[PDB]
Amino acid sequence: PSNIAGMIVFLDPGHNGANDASIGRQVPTGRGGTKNCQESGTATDDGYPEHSFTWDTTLRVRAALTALGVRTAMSRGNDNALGPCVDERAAMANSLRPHAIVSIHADGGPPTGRGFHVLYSSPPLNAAQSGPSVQFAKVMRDQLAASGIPPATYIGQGGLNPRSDIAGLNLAQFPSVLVECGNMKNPVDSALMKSPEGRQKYADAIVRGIAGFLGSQS
Ligand SMILES: [Zn+2]
Repeated sequence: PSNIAGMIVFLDPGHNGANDASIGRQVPTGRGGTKNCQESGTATDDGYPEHSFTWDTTLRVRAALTALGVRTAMSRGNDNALGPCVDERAAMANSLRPHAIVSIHADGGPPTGRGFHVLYSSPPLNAAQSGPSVQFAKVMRDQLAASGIPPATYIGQGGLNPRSDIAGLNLAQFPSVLVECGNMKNPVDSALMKSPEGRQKYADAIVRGIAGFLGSQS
């Protein structure tokens, strides 16, 4: 898509490369409650961690966006130390007033279920959540599915998953979606996630979703 160079994308590779006791501290959810600052994240049965999958996949997304002239910033800068709380990741995104926010995750579900789901804030708390973020979720879902990655068989509908319990989505004031790429407990998704080429496969599809949404906003 044209007229996307110079637009701003905030990238959030879920979880931290290391955790301490401060991840249990309570932070606001955006709907009047609190939850833990951070969670360790899930892992494959044999211990490949979500935080490394999201980190490396996000680096691949960033490189492709840079090649398109798209500005990026990331919520964390390594995969071996503490990272920001879930409310802080939303605050970092909001401080940038970006055109798009993508948080990248991997899920833990029943081992026979595989595929992606795209989460978005619902019920919406502001205009970005009510309109553009819903459109972004659909474009992202379409591009993941067009890439041959099946929509999740075990949660959501057709790969879309309206959610009220994600602090980073609730607190965003700019277009924002969270991509659960697959189920780390499933043999196919875990094998893809453990491979550099599989992580590139997820990244390429996410980039198509981002670029398609950015182009639609122009
Ligand atoms: Zn996660």
